[PDB]
Parts: sequence; C-alpha cells; structure tokens
Amino acid sequence: SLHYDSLSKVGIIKGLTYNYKIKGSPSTKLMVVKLIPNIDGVRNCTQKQFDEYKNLVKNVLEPVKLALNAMLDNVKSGNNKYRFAGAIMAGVALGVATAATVTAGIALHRSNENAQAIANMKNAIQNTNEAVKQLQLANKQTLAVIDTIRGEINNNIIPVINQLSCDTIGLSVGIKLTQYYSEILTAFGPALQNPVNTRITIQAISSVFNRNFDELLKIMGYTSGDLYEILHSGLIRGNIIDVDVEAGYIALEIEFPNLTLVPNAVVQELMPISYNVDGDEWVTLVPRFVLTRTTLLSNIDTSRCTVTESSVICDNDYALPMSYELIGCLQGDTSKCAREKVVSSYVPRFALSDGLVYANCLNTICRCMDTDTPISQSLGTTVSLLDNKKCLVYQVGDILISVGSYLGEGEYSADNVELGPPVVIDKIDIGNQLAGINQTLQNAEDYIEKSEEFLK
Amino acid sequence: SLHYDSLSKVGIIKGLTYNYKIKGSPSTKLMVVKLIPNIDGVRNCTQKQFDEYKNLVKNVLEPVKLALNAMLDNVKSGNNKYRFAGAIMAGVALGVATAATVTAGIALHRSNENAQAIANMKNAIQNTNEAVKQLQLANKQTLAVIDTIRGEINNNIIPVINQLSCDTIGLSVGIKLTQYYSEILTAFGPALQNPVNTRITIQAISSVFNRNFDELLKIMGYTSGDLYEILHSGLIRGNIIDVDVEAGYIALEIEFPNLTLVPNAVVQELMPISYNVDGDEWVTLVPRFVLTRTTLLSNIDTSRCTVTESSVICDNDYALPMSYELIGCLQGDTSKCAREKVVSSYVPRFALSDGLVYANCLNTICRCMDTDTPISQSLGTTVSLLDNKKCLVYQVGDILISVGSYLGEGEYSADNVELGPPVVIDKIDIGNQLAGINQTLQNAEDYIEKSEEFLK
Amino acid sequence: SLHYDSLSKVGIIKGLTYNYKIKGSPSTKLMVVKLIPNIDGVRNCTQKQFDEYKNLVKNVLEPVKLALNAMLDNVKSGNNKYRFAGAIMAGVALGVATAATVTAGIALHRSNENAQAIANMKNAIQNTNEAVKQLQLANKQTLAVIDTIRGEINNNIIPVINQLSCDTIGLSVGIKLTQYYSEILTAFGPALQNPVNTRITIQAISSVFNRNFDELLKIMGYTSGDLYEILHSGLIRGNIIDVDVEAGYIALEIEFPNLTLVPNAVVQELMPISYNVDGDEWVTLVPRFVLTRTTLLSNIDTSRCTVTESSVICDNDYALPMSYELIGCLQGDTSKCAREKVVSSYVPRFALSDGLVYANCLNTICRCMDTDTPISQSLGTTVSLLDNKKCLVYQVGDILISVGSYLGEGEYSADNVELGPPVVIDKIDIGNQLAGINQTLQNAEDYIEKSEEFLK
Repeated sequence: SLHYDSLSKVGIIKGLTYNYKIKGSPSTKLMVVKLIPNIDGVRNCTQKQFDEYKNLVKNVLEPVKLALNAMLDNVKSGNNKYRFAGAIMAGVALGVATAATVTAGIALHRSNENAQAIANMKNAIQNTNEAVKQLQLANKQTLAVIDTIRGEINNNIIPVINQLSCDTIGLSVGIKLTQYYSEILTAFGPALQNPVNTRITIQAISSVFNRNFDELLKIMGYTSGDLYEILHSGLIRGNIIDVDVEAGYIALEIEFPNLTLVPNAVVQELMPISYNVDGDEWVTLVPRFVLTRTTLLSNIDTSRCTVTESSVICDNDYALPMSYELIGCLQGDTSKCAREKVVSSYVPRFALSDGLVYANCLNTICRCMDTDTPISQSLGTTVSLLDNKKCLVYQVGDILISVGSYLGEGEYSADNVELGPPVVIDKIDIGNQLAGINQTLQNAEDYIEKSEEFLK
Repeated sequence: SLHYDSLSKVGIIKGLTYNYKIKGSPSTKLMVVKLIPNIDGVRNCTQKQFDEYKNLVKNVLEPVKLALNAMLDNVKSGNNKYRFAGAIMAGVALGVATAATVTAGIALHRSNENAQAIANMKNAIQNTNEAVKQLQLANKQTLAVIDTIRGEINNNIIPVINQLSCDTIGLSVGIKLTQYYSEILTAFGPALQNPVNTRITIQAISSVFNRNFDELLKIMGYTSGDLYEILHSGLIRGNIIDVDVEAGYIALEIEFPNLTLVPNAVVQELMPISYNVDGDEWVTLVPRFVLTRTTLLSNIDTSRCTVTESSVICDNDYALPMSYELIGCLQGDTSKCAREKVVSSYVPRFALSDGLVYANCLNTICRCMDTDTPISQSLGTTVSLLDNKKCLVYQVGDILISVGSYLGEGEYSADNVELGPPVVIDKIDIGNQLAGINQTLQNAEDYIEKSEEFLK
Repeated sequence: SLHYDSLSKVGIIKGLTYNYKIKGSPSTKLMVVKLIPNIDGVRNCTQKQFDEYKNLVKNVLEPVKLALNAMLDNVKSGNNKYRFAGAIMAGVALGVATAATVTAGIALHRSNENAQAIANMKNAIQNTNEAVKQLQLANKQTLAVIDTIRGEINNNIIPVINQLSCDTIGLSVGIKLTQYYSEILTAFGPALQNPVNTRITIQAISSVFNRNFDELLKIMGYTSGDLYEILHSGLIRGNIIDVDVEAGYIALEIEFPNLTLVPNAVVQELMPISYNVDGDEWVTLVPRFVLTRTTLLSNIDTSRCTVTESSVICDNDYALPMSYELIGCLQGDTSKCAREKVVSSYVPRFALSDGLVYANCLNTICRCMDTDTPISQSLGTTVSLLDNKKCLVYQVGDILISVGSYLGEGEYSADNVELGPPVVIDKIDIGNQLAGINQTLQNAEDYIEKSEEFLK
C-alpha cells in the first residue's frame, strides 16, 4: 500500500497522478524513398559526375543487398501446407538470429507481395516529377512519394542561367550530393549494422529532412491530439524491406499502434524538500515517478518516456524491480529512508500540496503579520505545518502565501520522524565504500575460518 | 588541509587553480514572439491554407492557455493591504505547487502590468514589417521584435514570379510551416509540460533560429568578455508569461545575472598518471576538479559547468558531499587511495608540474646522454624524480625534456608510498561484488543470531 | 578459457565473432581555414560593418594567440646538437604540462617550417576566389582551401540587385556573420580551453559545414571501403597549429592512421534470454561484447566504439579489467552468475544460434503439429532444447520455426543449472543496499572490538 501522510511527514511532496497505456495492434505502412535524383531541373552537362555518384552509392548499397540476400529464402510457406496461417522458418543456414530478427523475417515474408508490387510499379513511379504526392494501390495500404531537398535544386537554377558555366552548377550539385550522402551516413542507411532489426527512430528521419516529420504523419492519417506524447514516446519505428542497388529504391516502415488504457493503472509523482535537522540543510532521495499499476509496487524509468500531467506511457516498458528498503520507505516506515546533505545556495525550502504548505522554520523566517507574537520553532523539529486556525497569512523567506483548512481535526502540529544514516551518492565515493567493504571482507573471512578451526 | 606533495608522490599531478563566482541580481527582460506570419511578401492566394495553420496551432495553443488559466488568479495583492510589498498567494484551489512554481507565479503577478501593456501595444506592433528591430516602452524595460525565418520567405518569391502557379507557392509555404512547427515542437512550445517552471535553455532557442543567439544578446546589451563561459554555464533561462491563441503572441524571459566572486574561493585541477608497480601499468582514481571554497573540502561536478583556465562557475551548484576515504586520500594519507590496472597501449607515462617532471623508469627507458652511466631504477620503485643536479637533459620514450631546480634541498630521490587494494570500476563488476556482499550478509546474520542463541 | 555450452545452457546466446585492429603510423595533413570573408560578391557599402566584425573576432582571437605565445619557445633544437634527431624541451617556464601537451609541442616544433611556409604563401592564397580547391607545396604535404558558406553569399545577390537598398544587404550579411560566429563558438574555436591538446572531433567540423565531411576526405585521399567504421570510431582528430589575429588564418590537423590486425584477436558477441523458473520471467546480466584478445579475458566498452559484423575497433582502447565473479560466470561455472526479474510485456523468449533454437515451455506454448501428443514441460525446468529427432516443425507463441541436427548424440534434453541470488540494478536500490551494508559495518566493528577486549 501507499501512505501519502508518511511521505508528507518525511519530506516528500505528492505531485499529480497519471494513467498508464499500452500500445497494441501494430499496423504498419510503407514509404518509398528513391536515391536517384530527379530527371527534371538538373541539366545533363553534369550528369557524368552523377555517374560517379551512381558508383559511390553503389559502394554503400552493394553490401546492404548482401545483408538482405540469403535471408528471405530462409522463410517459406505453402509447400503442401496451405492450411497453416503462418510460415515455417528454415534458418538452419542463417546460423544465428534473435527474436526481433525472426519477427522481421516473418514481416518480410508477409510483405514480399507488396514489395514486388512496388518494384513492378517503380517503372511508372520513376516518371513522377511531383515533389510530394500520394500513391494508390490494391486498397490494402496507401503509399507516398517525396522528392526530398532535390526538388528545391531547380530553385537554384533560376539565378545566373547563362552567366555561370556548367562547371559551377556541377560543383554545386556535387556539394549538395556530398551533403546528402553525409546526412544519410549520419542518420540513415548503414547506421543500423543489422537491417533485420527495427531500431530506426523518427528523429533520424527528421534530421534527414531538416527536422521535419509532419508531412509523413499527415499523409498516413495521424491524430492531431496527443501529438507531443507520441513524439516523446517515439512509438513509431522503421525497418528496411528491400533495396535496389541500381535504382536506389528503399522502403521504410511506419507503425502507429493504438493505445489501450490499463484498468486500475496509476502512476504517482513526488518531489523532495530541503528540510532541516540542526542548523543544516538536508534532502531525501526519492524517485520522482513511482509505478503502482494494479496494486503492485514496482520501479519505472521515465528518462526515455513521456512526462504529461494526465498520462505517462513508456515505449520500452522496462518495469524495473524495487528493493525492499525502497518499498519500506514508500510505505508507513521511516527508518528505511535515507537522507543526504545539500549545500546549494538555493533550495526548495517550501512546497504546496492539497492546499497545504510544507516548510521548516529552523532556517527560514516564520512570522504571522496578523499577530504580534513571533512564530518560533524548537531546535528538535524537522518539519512543520501551518493552518488557518493559527494565522491566515504566512510568510516564508520574502514570499507570502496562505492555506486553507485541514481535512480533519488538524492535529498535525510539528510531528517529526527519525530517518536512517546518511551516505554519499557520488560514484567515486561509492567505489571507495565498496573497496572498503571488500577489504573488510578479508577480515570477515579470516574470522569465519577461525571460527571453524579451533573455536571450541 | 590539502597536501600537494602527497598528491605528487602518489601519482596525482596538480594542474591550475581557479576561482569561484555566484550569480546574483537576476534582472530579467521580455522578448516577444509572434506565431502569425507577416502580412507582407506572401500572397493571399495561399492564405486559405494559412487558415488551416491557424487551426493547427490552435490545437497546440488552446491547452497551453488552459495551463495559464486559473493560475494567475491564485495570487493577489492590494486588498486593503497596500503597505505590504509582496503579494499573498491563494493557491488553495491550485492544489499542488512547488517553490519554482510559486516563484514563477510571483513573477507573473509582478509582470502582469507589462504583459497587459504588451497586449495593448500588439495592435500597433502587428503593423511592423521590419525583420528585426528594437521596441521602446515606459522606460522600465526595452523589448524587441523579430520576423524569424519567415522574413526570408520573400527572398523565395523573386524567382519564377509568374512561371510557377499559386499551387507551388502554397506547397512551399506549407512545407516551411510544417518545418517550423516541427522545430517548435522539438525545442519550444509544449516541450516543457509545466509552463510555470523556468527550464527553457538558450540552446533550444538557438536551434529554433538555426543555432544563433548573438542577436538577442546584442539587443539586450550583453558583455563581449567571458561570452564562452556564459554560454557554457547557460545561466540564461526563459519562461512563458502569457499566450494569445488567436494572435500567436508569446513572451520569453531572458535573465542576465551578475557574477560576484566568492572571497577566499579556490578550485583545484588534478590529473592522474600511469605509474608502475612490477612490470605492469597502474593508474590512480582521483577527480579532475576538487572544490575547496573557504577552507572546507567538498565535491563538485564540472560535467554541466564551465572549464576555464582562470574561473570555474557552476550553474546549478550541486555541492555534492565527499566521503571520508576521499578526504583521507586527498590529505597526507596514502593508505586510503585506490588504484586500478590499465592495459591501454598509449598512456600518460610522464607529466610536468611546477617545472618538475614526473615519470617512472620501470617501463620507460631512462638515460642521460651527457653521462656514460646508464640511468636505471630498482624493481621496488613506483615513482621517480629528476633534477638538474644529476643530469641536464632527460629522455622519456622518444621525447627529450629538461627541468629546472628544486625549491629546497632536492632530496625527493625515488620515495614511494603504499596504496590500497585494487578494485574494478565497471558497473557489472560492481553489481557482482554487491551481490556477493549481500550473499555474505546471510552468513553474517546467521552468525549474529547464533551468537545470541546459545553462545555462552 | 571460454565455454560456449555453459553460456548456452545458462541462457546466454552466442552471436558473432569479430576481429580487433590497432591504429598506427599517425600520418597528419594540414587544412587551412580563413575567417576573413572573400573580397568578391559582397559589396563594399557594408564593409564598414565588416570592420566591426574584424573587431569582434579579434576579441575572440587575441587570447587564443596568447595561448600559443610562450609555448613554442619552450621547445628548441640544433643548439650545437644537430646529431640529435629529437628536440630538447625547456618547459621550465611553462610550469605545468601533460604528455598530450608535450606531444603537441613536439608536433608544433616539427611543423613550424610548414606553418611559416603557409604564412608566407598566405599573401598569394588570399587572392584565390575559388570556392573549394587544392593547393600544392614542396611535395611534403598537399593542402586545400575552402570558401565555406560565404561562397554561396553571392547566390543571394542575384535577386533584388537594385530593388533592395544597401541596408537590407548589410543586415543579411550581419545575420549570416552572427550565425557563423555562433556556430564556431558552439563547435569550433575556443570550445577547447587548451589549444595544446588534440581533442577536436570531426562531428564538430561537420556541424560547422552543415553535417558534411566527405569533401575533406576526398581531397586528402581517403579509402571508400570501411567508411562507416572509420566515422563511428572517429580516429581522425584535429589541433590548432597557428592563428593569425589580423587575417583570421587557422590550421587544422587531419590524421588518418592505418589499421593493423592484432594476431589471434577475437571479440565475442552475446545476448540474453528471458527464461522461466516458476511462473515468472527471468533474465541474466551478461555484457553484449566480450574481449578475449590473445587468450586473456578482459572487459571492453563498445559504447564509444564501432559495431560491425566483421570487425570491432575501439578508438580509445579502455581495456577495463574484469572481476573474478564475471570470469567465473563466463567459464564453466554457473553459481557465480546473477539473475534479475523482468516484467516487460514483450521479451525475447526464444533465440537461434548455430542452427539450434533456445526457449522455454513453462510460459510459452509448445506443440508439434506433426504429432498428436502435446509437448509439455516439467515445473522444475528452466531451459529446453529442440531437435529434428522429436519433431520437424516447432511452434513458439504464434511463430513457426524449424531446426537442423545436433553436432553430436543430441543428449541436451532439458538440463538446467542453478544460479546465484537475485539483486536489483537500480542506482537508488544500490545506494540503499550500500547504506545498509555501511550500517551493518558498525555492528561488525563492535563485534570485532568485543572479540579483542574480553573474549577469553
């Protein structure tokens, strides 16, 4: 169970509660990318240099096809087994493959028909001079085509049509080709060493197209709402289906799974405070996000997940375990909670939660302007609470604030709870501590062997 | 205290001493950003598409205003309490708020007059077609306006004025709008889930404007000197003051606090060396930067701070604590210092400090070309020192170097000091070690319970 | 030694074996960069503003020269010692210097002749209006010159030649200059606080030139093959040789060392699996990459290295040590291996290696469609193996797969091996555990002092 009162009295302030959702139904769509530049706009006087580019990309495209070769042949179906819905893998010659590799192979075997249809239609597609446009199909999936930055190359031909010779245009087109090749090598193409794994992020694709990804979502029919959460989660991934060395034809996957809310799922947000013990500033180590799910305490990492005031969805769902000490600290037990020292000049001395303020007067001033009696605090107090019964307007530091009324009798007063011993969090300090523990283990082993040698 | 001789004899070379400064007087300036495109340059034949954009940004701007709503109403002042300089908060209905949230609310309540003045002047500001310009006010703060990349859109209209139809211009302007929207979503706007927190960095603003930030600093009147240190520290932050859904009007904060030098503040720089014990290469684990302040040993993290040869300023001032073992190792005690093994082919065998060289001859060659006697070293030596008394020119590896004279009698010779046991620094090794310690804790608890059951 | 069978039976699947290479023969080439804008294209009516830029860069260039001053004077040679191939350093006045600083000083002393030749030829080089071109020399090294983005500035002068006044052109050129200055400050120039250290990466240089680096490699004569591995390793570094404050003349180093294959060098790739113990999912902690070298177990970090199916080369070659527990777990000992709990919805239940599948039927369904007997598994089984002797086609989850034949008699069956106790990997959990260990150390010390006080 979770005890909010215990966390409040320790020094941990509750934030906001969020829900948890799980992605499902991984529907996928294919996108076509052509490495060959468009035949319009660019003149043929530099096309010889283009031939060199045709070789250069080949040096990058020939091995990639070799990666795809001998892989699709390991999956087959229909050999007198049409009743089976799935396909029987024959990865004996493949040697080594993972679960992700097997799933990618199954997807490739399923989408081989679409890949062949796209390859057949490539002859007509190559004649499309439009910059960005949609593409119909057999009514199974809708495709699209984009001319990339090369479509803007014509915009650089209107100036100095005949003032600059063909050499300058060739140099400019070579510079543009080198820039595109460098961008592809940085965040596309052979960046993923294994093309049978779905690990392509939308950030790389955006960086290829000058940090833009809205066009693909609009073409595929995305949802305007919760766009920031989807972008932060990065649930959309991509993989290579087929590659054409001669034509520079590649296919990219776009997955838009639907989110389903987990019943009775709750995630808690907490923040620490800078309380006082004796003339010094102290803080408590507590994770900002706590996972509860269906009444089962667990740990979760929100570093690579979304942070929203109403929903928290993790793309990987690590679901890390939680130690017994952390569980005890979270529940109604304060002896298992650790504390650290803070020397920062600016600290969150006060905080607000559920209409109630939390701070300490051992280091910050406390005085009710409505009463002549100056508010004080005993030296053996860690935390304090304020209510409208004592005073209406309170002042912390140079900031005035007012609170409401307690939910019950309001007997919080200034109750304090003891905590565990402090310890350093620095990596070097942890290393020194564990080295000392290992050194003491020698004496421990010596005592153990002494207790079983002549101890009688 | 700090013992430089002990560090030198252990194997730690002193670098350079730096000062420490603290930011203060957080003066703030407001900057106005208009999401609506300029009325000049772009033709009206695509303005219908602009209307769709007017809806799209609304889907991103409507919730943000809801974030600002019901927040400023929680702070009020002047209700028969004009004598009070501050404002009395009424965050009872707010529910949960942090110290940063309270400070942001106070700042918003103070700057509401400026926000209202800016909103009133927006009618005249919208008629300003200038790309980048300044803006006067009531003589409290100076503002500015910038047309962003949209001002360059007109530069794309000079080519093909009538050769390309309105459809191409509309497509280009839509592509530009999508790129700007994607950039804003990446490094602006709703990236910060809580708009009542000052966590906007200048790097994001620069990425919005193609990695450029000098114009804002020049307009605000920054200081040319120490610009690199200010950029590295990132002391300038921003926050949202008000948002206009219809007009796309937003305000950004720019803080330029003044740095005050802490009296008697010193920060030390140290580097490790690759010494020898017996035919093997060994290194010592010591932090590169050591914080001393006003004669009080402490730990500091310079990863997110500045690194300058004359001053070190940390933006967050973590001021992490230091373990007793680290303090003992830093001072005149060598038994608390740990060592590790290094197998790298290239290592810093030699180093220079205060005109004195430090190296070991157990693995590197040592020979004075001015003397026929070949320099040697005993097998039980860890470190060695050289001086002009023995030879004038020394050779380490294939590099010749010369030193000066010692500060005193020069009796350093080849004194060595013992160190503690070694240990691995890898995370997996640390995990295995702590798992073994936990396993041994079972036997420890068994022995403890045996010692209190029948041990008599 | 390495036991692949032990790893397979524990739950660790072998991947692919790679080689290891070491860089050598660090040949270096110089590249010239001119900060002064080209005299062609830009009109003189804005040149006055350029003068201000001439001052601005000076504020950034004057200290840098001071960094180079008094440094080259500390290295000298030829003073009646021409027979010596090296140079004798005189860094007594330098005070503090590292091994990298000494190497950089030696390189500067060696290349001072080339630097002087470049400075002398700068007078003729400044008259070169070509965008990018090569540059001959004394036949020791080939240089090059590049006009950067400024060469495209003329492309912005063709539109509105006389429609826009000189003020607009000056504003545009000032904006471009500010953008270039910001980019330089971000990823060039004074970013490296110590200019006597080689720590400039090619990523920063590419970011200066819009993420492009192929032109420099093509000019210097790079190798088309293994380009991705070279880019990932980042073996090419740079350093500042000389700086001209007035002319904005700087030199950058480009190193292209040759890779030599280490004899009998092997690096192993491994992946974990999600096995079962009793109705729960469990995983094993094992590093993905294992270093073996010439029959010597060691640890290596591939995070900042290359990942290729045929070769793995580390730029820094950390060569971290390995704990005894990890060595025991890797070899034929399972008691030293640790395990963790995983609650993720999607886990790699099955895997393939050497034509053999590995999975568990305790949580996933197992049934041979060719036989009416349903495949089952005992509750006390952790891992299982499948072969063509029992069934030809196997099904895991909703995926069908087939295997070949065992290398020997095929008596793997479903043998299981015990593992060590589990432990949490979270940093907070580790901190709590070490705090508890430190607390127990107090009782341990009390028992130790009791055993030497009156224990008789």
